[PDB]
Amino acid sequence: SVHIEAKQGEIAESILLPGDPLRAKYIAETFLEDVTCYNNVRGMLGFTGTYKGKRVSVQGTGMGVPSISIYVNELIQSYGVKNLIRVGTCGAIQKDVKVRDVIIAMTACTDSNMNRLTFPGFDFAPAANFDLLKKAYDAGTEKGLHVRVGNVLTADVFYRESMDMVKKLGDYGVLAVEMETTALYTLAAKYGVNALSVLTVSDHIFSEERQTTFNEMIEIALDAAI
Amino acid sequence: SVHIEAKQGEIAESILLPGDPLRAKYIAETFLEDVTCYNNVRGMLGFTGTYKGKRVSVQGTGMGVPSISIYVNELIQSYGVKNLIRVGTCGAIQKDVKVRDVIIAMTACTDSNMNRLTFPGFDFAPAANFDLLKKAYDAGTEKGLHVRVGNVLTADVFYRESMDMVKKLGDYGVLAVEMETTALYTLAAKYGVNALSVLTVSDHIFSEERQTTFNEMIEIALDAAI
Amino acid sequence: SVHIEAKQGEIAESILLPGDPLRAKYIAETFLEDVTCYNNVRGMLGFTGTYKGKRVSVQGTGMGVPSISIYVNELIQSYGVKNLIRVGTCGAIQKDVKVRDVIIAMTACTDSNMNRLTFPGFDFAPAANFDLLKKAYDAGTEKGLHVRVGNVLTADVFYRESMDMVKKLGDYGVLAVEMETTALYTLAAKYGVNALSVLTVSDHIFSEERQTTFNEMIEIALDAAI
Amino acid sequence: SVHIEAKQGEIAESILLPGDPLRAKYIAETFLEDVTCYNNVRGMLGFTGTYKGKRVSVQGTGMGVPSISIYVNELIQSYGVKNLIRVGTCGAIQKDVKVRDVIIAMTACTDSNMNRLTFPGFDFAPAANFDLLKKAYDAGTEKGLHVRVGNVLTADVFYRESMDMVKKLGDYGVLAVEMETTALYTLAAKYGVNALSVLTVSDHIFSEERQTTFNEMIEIALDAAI
Amino acid sequence: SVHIEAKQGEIAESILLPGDPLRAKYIAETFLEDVTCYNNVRGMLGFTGTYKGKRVSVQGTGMGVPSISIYVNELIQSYGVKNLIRVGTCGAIQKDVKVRDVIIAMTACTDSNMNRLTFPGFDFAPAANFDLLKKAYDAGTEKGLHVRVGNVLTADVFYRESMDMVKKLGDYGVLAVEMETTALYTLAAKYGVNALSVLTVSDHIFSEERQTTFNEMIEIALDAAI
Amino acid sequence: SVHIEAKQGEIAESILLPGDPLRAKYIAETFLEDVTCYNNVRGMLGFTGTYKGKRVSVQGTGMGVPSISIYVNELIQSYGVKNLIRVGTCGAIQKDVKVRDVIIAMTACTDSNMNRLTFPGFDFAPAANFDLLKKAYDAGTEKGLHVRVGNVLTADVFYRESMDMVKKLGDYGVLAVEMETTALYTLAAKYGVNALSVLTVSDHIFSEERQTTFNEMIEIALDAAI
Ligand SMILES: O=c1[nH]cnc2c1ncn2[C@@H]1O[C@H](CO)[C@@H](O)[C@H]1O
Ligand SMILES: O=c1[nH]cnc2c1ncn2[C@@H]1O[C@H](CO)[C@@H](O)[C@H]1O
Ligand SMILES: O=c1[nH]cnc2c1ncn2[C@@H]1O[C@H](CO)[C@@H](O)[C@H]1O
Ligand SMILES: O=c1[nH]cnc2c1ncn2[C@@H]1O[C@H](CO)[C@@H](O)[C@H]1O
Ligand SMILES: O=c1[nH]cnc2c1ncn2[C@@H]1O[C@H](CO)[C@@H](O)[C@H]1O
Ligand SMILES: O=c1[nH]cnc2c1ncn2[C@@H]1O[C@H](CO)[C@@H](O)[C@H]1O
Repeated sequence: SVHIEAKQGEIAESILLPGDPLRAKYIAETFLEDVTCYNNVRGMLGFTGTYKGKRVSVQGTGMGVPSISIYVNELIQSYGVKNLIRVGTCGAIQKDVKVRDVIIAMTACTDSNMNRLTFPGFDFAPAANFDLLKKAYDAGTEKGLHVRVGNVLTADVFYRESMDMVKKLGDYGVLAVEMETTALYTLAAKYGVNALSVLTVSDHIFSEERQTTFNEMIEIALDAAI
Repeated sequence: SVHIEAKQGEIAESILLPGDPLRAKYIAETFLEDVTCYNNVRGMLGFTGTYKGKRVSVQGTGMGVPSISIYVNELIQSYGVKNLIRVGTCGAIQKDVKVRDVIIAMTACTDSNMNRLTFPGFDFAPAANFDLLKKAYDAGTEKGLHVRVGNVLTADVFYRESMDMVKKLGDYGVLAVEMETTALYTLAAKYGVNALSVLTVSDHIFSEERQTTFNEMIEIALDAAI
Repeated sequence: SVHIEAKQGEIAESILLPGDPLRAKYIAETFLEDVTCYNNVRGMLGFTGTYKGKRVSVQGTGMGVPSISIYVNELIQSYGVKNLIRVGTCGAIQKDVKVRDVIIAMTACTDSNMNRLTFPGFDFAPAANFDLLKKAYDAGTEKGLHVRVGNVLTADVFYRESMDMVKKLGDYGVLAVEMETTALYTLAAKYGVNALSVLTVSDHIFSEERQTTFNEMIEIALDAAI
Repeated sequence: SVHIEAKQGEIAESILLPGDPLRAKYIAETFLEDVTCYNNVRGMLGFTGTYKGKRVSVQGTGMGVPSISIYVNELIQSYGVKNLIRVGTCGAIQKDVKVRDVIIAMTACTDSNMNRLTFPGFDFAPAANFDLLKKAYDAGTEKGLHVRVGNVLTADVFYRESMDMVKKLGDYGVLAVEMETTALYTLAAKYGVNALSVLTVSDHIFSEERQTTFNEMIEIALDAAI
Repeated sequence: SVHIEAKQGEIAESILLPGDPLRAKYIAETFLEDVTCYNNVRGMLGFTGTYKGKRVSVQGTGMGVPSISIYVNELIQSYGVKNLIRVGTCGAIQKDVKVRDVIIAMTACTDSNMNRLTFPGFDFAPAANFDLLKKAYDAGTEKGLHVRVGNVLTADVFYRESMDMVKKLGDYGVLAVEMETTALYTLAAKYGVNALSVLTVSDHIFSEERQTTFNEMIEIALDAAI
Repeated sequence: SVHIEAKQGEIAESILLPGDPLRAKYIAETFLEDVTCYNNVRGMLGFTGTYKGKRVSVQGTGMGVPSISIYVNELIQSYGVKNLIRVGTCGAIQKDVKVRDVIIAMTACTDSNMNRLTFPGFDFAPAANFDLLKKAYDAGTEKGLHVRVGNVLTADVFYRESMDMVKKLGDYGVLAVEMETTALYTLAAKYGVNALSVLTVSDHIFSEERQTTFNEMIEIALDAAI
């Protein structure tokens, strides 16, 4: 495809989607066997390997709705991918959420215009695939993680001049801020495929230090995949 | 409160919220013991009774975001209600969804302006309480119902001149159209209380005949309450 | 129709539209002869009777744009109604307006999205039928009422977190807040029929105690109907 | 003021507001006695004279919301004007409205952003002063004119690439298109003064030849002023 | 055309566009030879004459996007004009910009809705013709003027209740406020013709006294025309 | 900073900003001497070296407004960068623009919400620094390139379901589509620093094969930097 140099069939139907391509490399090296790297266009590493008998891929997305939308469109429409799990980080926007918690996004709020342009006059609420969500939740629960299922903010701006609206969203239960989920969930819905975002809380708004938790999370994402 | 003539303490902390006050009456008479009617202002019947040892209320909301918002604000802020489950009907906007299916709303899209006014520039995705959602899902699964967990449209207009956008939402996985969930979920989040919407599919967009299914659904809503 | 169980011909061409179905009952019992109740679906009472030799109906609408829009669409499109007068209450948003004043709405402002969706990019100003407005104004003047003709706010939210914009609207002459007029006026215009809203001021923003005034108002609404 | 070179006291409290400054000149010469020209800044002629014993002014506004807003702000805030009647032309957007009809605007729709910026999230419906409206209506009725009271469109664009929305507005009863009323009515309301627009229909969307009608209209505007 | 009474061929292909028709008269009398006045409709003077061997016109536009849009549409579509240079005034919204500076607008911000209606969901940035811009810049530089090339605000409201957003725009480098450029640049782009705005700073937001500078500016606009 | 691991002082005040970090590597290796790599966080390579006696940096930005906004905020606010030139690719949206043309963006249109959130109610037109623009234009002209100065679209979506609005923008002179310029220009303006985007046309909407042109373009960007 335009941004992925893989041959047809090289990408598995189940794929993990970290924002950082170096985390894709880490995931492939740490968890997968029989690995090949199918993409290095723009340095946006993608790999396919085997986890517990199943082929599974891992593809960096870059940061932000526009970047992830490119990769997700291509994965679905050019490579036939069916199950897409973002494995990311996020910033807590409530005191109740703690660093190293795992958040599974039911849905996402956004300051992006992407859905307003598609559905003029409407507020589109991008939703997770419930079956994947339940699998990941059950796996995280059995792994002994602190798992929170709820709402997140998909932000276009990392550096915002006023945080008043982010604080207000936190007062309405929005758990954390990240930069991809709206796009993943919307595009998966458009194409009738299955998506989920599983996030580790890295700080509060108001790698090695989270690597054990981060691995445990990758494990539940892989499981909800296989 | 302005629209509810109940004395303090007369409304239970767990409440079912049908749109039709005559369905509130039906639910109270059919399922509850030790019943009293605490409201008849505007004919918007509300009752409190006992179900399997637990006090539980049932309150008509009327139709539309503005109507349900009045009752939900008053229930939460004047009567201390903590768990609110809408028990409603909806119109399917996909062929895969069938009449008499039970839909549990994860989230809701809307053509209402209510959240745009609260969060200028943002798309707020109103989300269910996951713990209530899981309880209801598990109860419906064990009851042997066809339960679908997903996205719905909360519409301000029942009679729309063009259905193009409703069809488009259906193409993005939105299951059905109804007229309350955005408001319930948003206000419950605002006030830190727990909400869910459990809906029976009554037709396709494109009482007695659903009374057995409707009862089974009330049963799972009551259970997810007690 | 979907929400009205009347047979064809049972609803008169002129109809009064209180928000409260119990007020429809009061109006029918107090003012009309040869009365029959043609609807009890959702408890949303509707009656037809005779006032000074003319058949006239009275139909509760419920609260909010979405609720009244359902009934008004059905009345116009399924029952051939031609003259629709809302008889309601409102909350004053200026000191000059006094409790028990009668307001006849020329037009209405709104925080609803209903017209933005119909007329993207435009501000639609929903207007009263002038002939009905003049009749009601003249009747109220001759009855010796305090009648104010002007602008109102049709609100989706009764409970607003900030009243800054409501106060600002009051500074621009908007008289009172209510929850139906935009929809009535817009739909009547769409279908080429005649609408008016006549409101009693029940309080300030910043039944029996208004029953004499309320009756006098019903009287002018009936007159502007016959 | 910035755009009007009049001394304090030179402008009467009642003023007619044609869009064309040459029509201001015509009105002054044709109807007024004891006339002086108080402004020629930007050629935007303004005059004060006497009509039936009363001082009255007439001021060109130019075309469009931004132009009239300049003059109306200055007239109200710098010159203490209290009654402002636009006397203009318009283009019919319905077959029922005929050339040479006089339209008295109750309210106005718009494609301008001026009110969206003032009242974010709301649709502001700019309304006529009812007392002036009634006076003008009664005067036109007694003069034997075809007078229509209703809704108009205040357009920012005279030349629109698609007329679909203008046609749709006509289907919702909007009578004609012009380019000033929203601003006049909104600013008069802001400042607690009295405004009206009285328009002659000059063509259909889909001077001498209207001069008799145009005079008769000026006459009713002057009367509703004195 | 509707607002210009010129015969075909009477308007030159290059035209200067002051907002004030009396400035059009001044420009024609001061700079042009062999002059004729081709328009006095609505007092909106237009002239054609000869400058250094070339026919060139000058046409008042009035104030605001709607007014200039009328004239520019007619000039382009009815009279075949190809090069349009607004010669105007503006109010500085930064301390760095000084009275009597000449601003050449690269682009313009706006509070008008005109482009939102044309391009729903998008922010259209109206741009100058670079070739005209460079010519004018080089001419102003050689004339020894203080020339600033940058961004301006095209405002619908001259009198704004809060200046917070205007100040904020100044903090983002917007140089000055005026009332026409968005429309000129957008319409010229629509029709594939060449536009520029050249403005003299007349004051700060927070004729004779600028007549020497104003002439020098007209001179560079004429030059960028011939 | 959060996304750049450079020490203070390691990044030069003038910086080139390709979207592709592998192009940053190419630029550093091909054009610069005394090179060091100061960043590999997220694989988003950044280098500093020397070009014709001047220190200059080159930093990948990733794709889309949100990604470039992160890097540009950090470069300006944490590293004191003063001159920022994006060196990118774009897709032509007019037949007149040809593959391998160099476009220098005066301004940018967008479907992003980033500026609507910052300037509610306004259309912000993000503008290039004119001095940098002129330098680059003059350098490209002297190099013998086909240089076009004009408007571009900064898109959030690479894959759009309908191209109607993109085609319409092309009809209004917008030259090409890319995914960063609005953010670069807006943030540079916010912070009072100097930005430009210089783009090679890589295809039409409706590496080695452009490497000679691409180098020549890098050369003019470097020059407009030194
Ligand atoms: O506090 C945060 N705000 C925004 N995005 C965050 C935050 N924490 C983690 N991410 C995630 O990391 C990248 C940005 O650094 C984005 O991919 C975003 O999803
Ligand atoms: O097809 C439908 N469209 C809209 N609302 C519906 C539909 N089916 C059921 N409801 C529900 O019933 C009431 C309206 O009749 C509303 O309360 C809505 O939630
Ligand atoms: O102060 C008020 N705010 C909003 N609606 C009001 C107010 N006063 C009367 N109504 C009217 O009564 C119902 C809501 O209680 C709505 O039908 C509304 O039109
Ligand atoms: O058909 C029309 N469209 C728009 N404005 C009109 C029309 N007819 C009359 N006017 C009025 O005349 C000026 C514009 O020529 C404007 O002042 C407008 O109010
Ligand atoms: O400070 C200003 N604000 C708005 N417009 C201005 C300013 N200074 C000059 N103009 C220009 O003069 C007319 C309005 O008086 C408008 O044509 C506008 O472009
Ligand atoms: O046709 C195009 N559409 C959108 N972006 C493009 C196009 N051509 C080049 N780019 C540029 O390359 C990346 C996306 O592939 C983005 O950085 C964008 O600026």
